[PDB]
Amino acid sequence: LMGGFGLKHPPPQILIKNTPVPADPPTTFNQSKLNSFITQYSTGQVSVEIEWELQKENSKRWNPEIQYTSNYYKSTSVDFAVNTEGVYSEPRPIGTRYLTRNL
Amino acid sequence: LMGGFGLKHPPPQILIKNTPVPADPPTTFNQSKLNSFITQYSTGQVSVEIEWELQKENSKRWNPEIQYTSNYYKSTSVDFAVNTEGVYSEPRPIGTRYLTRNL
Ligand code: NA
Ligand code: NA
Repeated sequence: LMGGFGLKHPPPQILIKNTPVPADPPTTFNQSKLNSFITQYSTGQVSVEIEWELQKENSKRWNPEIQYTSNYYKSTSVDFAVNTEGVYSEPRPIGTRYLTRNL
Repeated sequence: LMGGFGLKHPPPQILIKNTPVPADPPTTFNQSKLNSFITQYSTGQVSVEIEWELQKENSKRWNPEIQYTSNYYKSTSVDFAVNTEGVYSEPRPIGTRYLTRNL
């Protein structure tokens, strides 16, 4: 309902975790689980490549269609670009239904 | 200068003409060229097929481009369609420069 493709076997969940690294333990044995760990975090890159199949348009509509377009006249900033502060932003929601089709 | 492609050997001129058909001539010989012809005209269909090579766009521009689009809101008629009188019309001139390219 929120939109999209419903899949019985969707892309799998990808779980990740930093392995706990004990800080020095006591010198004489104790049953209790360790609760003192070295403070750490991780970082790295991640890549996702997806192949999409397109269904080309085959319309005999004579007149031009509606199309998503960038604004023409001057503006303080560029839509879908960064700030003077380096902040990226999406000015508006962009749908998918521009071309038309008969029923 | 009016725009377009300059060709040393452009598509050839295609000339057409209805052959003159004499109306009855005099019964005794006369030097003069005939000047009395049967009234006629011709009609038929004509076809032109042209193959065009396209140079696809290869831009890394992140933000959307400007695009020619049909108007969104209601209107008395449809742009680039016929009249209630069956008259076709081109509401505006449509150029060719929407996508962008670096220098
Ligand atoms: Na835009
Ligand atoms: Na239009």
